[PDB]
Amino acid sequence: KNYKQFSV
Repeated sequence: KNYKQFSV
């Protein structure tokens, strides 16, 4: 959904 998820 144009979604993005990142670990920081």
